[PDB]
Amino acid sequence: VEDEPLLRENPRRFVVFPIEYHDIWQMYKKAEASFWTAEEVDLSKDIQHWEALKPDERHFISHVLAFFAASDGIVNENLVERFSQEVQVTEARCFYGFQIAMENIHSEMYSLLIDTYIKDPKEREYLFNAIETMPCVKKKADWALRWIGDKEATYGERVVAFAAVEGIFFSGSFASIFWLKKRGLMPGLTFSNELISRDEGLHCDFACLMFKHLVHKPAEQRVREIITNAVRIEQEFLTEALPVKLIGMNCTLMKQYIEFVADRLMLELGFNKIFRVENPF
Amino acid sequence: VEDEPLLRENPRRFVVFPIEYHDIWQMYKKAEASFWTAEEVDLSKDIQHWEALKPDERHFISHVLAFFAASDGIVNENLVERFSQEVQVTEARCFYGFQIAMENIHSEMYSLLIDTYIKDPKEREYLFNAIETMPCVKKKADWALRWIGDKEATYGERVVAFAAVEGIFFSGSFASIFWLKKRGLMPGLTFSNELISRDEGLHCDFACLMFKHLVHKPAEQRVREIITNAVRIEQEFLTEALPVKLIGMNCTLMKQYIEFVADRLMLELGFNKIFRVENPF
Ligand SMILES: [Fe+2]
Ligand SMILES: [Fe+2]
Ligand SMILES: [Fe+2]
Ligand SMILES: [Fe+2]
Repeated sequence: VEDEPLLRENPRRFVVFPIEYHDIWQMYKKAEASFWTAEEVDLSKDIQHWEALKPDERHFISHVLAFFAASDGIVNENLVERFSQEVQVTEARCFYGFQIAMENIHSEMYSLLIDTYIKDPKEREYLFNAIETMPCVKKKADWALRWIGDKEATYGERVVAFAAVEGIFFSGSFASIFWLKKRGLMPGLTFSNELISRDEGLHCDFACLMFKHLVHKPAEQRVREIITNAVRIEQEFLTEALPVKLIGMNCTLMKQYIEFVADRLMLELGFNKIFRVENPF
Repeated sequence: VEDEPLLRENPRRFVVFPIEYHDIWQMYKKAEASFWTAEEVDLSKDIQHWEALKPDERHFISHVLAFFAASDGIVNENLVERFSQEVQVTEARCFYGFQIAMENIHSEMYSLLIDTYIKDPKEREYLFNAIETMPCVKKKADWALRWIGDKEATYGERVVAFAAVEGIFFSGSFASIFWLKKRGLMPGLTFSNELISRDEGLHCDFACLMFKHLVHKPAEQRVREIITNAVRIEQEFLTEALPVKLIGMNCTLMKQYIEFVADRLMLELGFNKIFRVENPF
């Protein structure tokens, strides 16, 4: 780990200037400039829209929200107990410091959404504790938590795993909400989804930038394996556990979109595409 | 640690709602609402003011800035490797997530200040690495770093130590800059100092709130001891190592102010005042 510019001991770690890595610094500034709070999302005119929905459309959205409820918390857990601690480069710690704060805002946003659409407290506890109630989302959670507690996996494998969590595990639900936007529905849900997605894309690109700054990283086959496993888990979630059919989407094109996102991630990582499919949406 | 509501295992840790502690949550919202970036501080009209200063007034300010250069970094180091990891209460992790992001902005601000006033790169490296060059600030730094690596000290003693770092170690330099403001000087320096101080007061109050949520905490005598040791170190820094006389301040009243701040901290902690002196300024 001493030959790793990103992980090796750094005595100038506590001071910001002079900037050592301008690429990392610019990433941080883009994140900082993107700051927003949950309060900025108007949900007053949304309780009505939630009613104008079909029993299946509410069933879908509520389940997606169930996954998003703790997801950002899990990510922050990793960033606090791991990434932010391991990396010694000031610029990177700055990016991670902001990522943690934004993930907590994302976490609040999703809770606010659930709280706003599900008035019945009985249903609430069922969704809030989705990682302890809904087996479907329990799997995506365990996958992520495993990478947090895995003491064998190198930073290289781990940073790739969370890039998958924030890119691939978010992609399906993201696309679903953007579909609703086109259909003119839930302006509160789709608007927050636009701000959050802008952050995730940023969290993903940073993950790829950290990967590039790693000297000894996992082989391509291992990266394809991790990405591919996340792809399947994400497809199984949106074409089986919770079919996007419930909102008028083709379960086939959704699977293809997931792969398209996995391919973009691979390119960003500096590798060749895995699936070689176009973005259907 | 299992009987500590703040440190015990929490399965609902990843989700924000429902709010368990509204007192902690409100602290977080106050912090969130106080957000600001370094870019918002106009330093264009400051290079001129730095010139209209006396050789001693620049000597003082540059040394205070030397301490502030890494101080926020050290604080963030503790919050990341310790506090944020130990505490399992969602609301508290949210406050700490924001504290970390703001400390990094504070860190940038001070670097920007130094970079802006000291054009010569020779002087810069001497101040940026003050914890490795200036013995005077090296002592205040080691004191803080010790609390970070001390594996024996309980969270109770440690949270009290950093409340002292952010309250007592900041107080002297803070008062000095507010003195300059009265004297109409360095509008860039005094303006940032107002925003930063607003955050520190908030970081200090939160520290006291966490202390209150601790069941088994250090005895009062131990708290007085930690606070008192910080007081002395801070006075020795501003009446010996770097006399506030250099900017037209009475070294005696400054020592009294430090004690007045130590007393406010004690009250906030739920204990009696130690020095019982009025705020001179
Ligand atoms: Fe997020
Ligand atoms: Fe994220
Ligand atoms: Fe600070
Ligand atoms: Fe602070």
